[PDB]
Amino acid sequence: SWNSIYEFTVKDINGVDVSLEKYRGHVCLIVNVACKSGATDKNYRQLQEMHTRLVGKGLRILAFPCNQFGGQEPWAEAEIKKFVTEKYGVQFDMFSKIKVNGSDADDLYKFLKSRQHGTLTNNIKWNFSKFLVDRQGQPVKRYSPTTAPYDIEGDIMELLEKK
Repeated sequence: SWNSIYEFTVKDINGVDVSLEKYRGHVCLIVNVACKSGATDKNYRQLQEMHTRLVGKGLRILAFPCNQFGGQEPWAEAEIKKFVTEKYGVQFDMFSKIKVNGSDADDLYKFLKSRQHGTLTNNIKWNFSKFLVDRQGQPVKRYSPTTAPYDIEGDIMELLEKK
């Protein structure tokens, strides 16, 4: 019964309910994030740089805080928002904290994982895994946590050239 990301609603980091219909016709990069990890700086800085350069062409980065990996996203939303804006100047879209694995995972992630399977198992492996979603809301690629955002630029460019 699930067919595209536009059918799902999630709370943004300010506690407001957002239908992902907002993103219709744009290329989305969906990332589970954490503030207290050794990988935090590199992921956030590359994502913010790519956002600045590519938002005009249609890139929409969605960042979902998740505390399931080493307890590395413990803070409340206000504190997460303050941290990422002060440290990285994040201008892309931040969401409220969710689970990405288990039976209480957000429906969005249950959908993403169904459409783009993992290796050995479908669980998100660590902080900062990435899913790429095309201009029709279809998940088309999944990347490991250690895939740098810049390594996804070519795939993003390919989809940004599609109608």
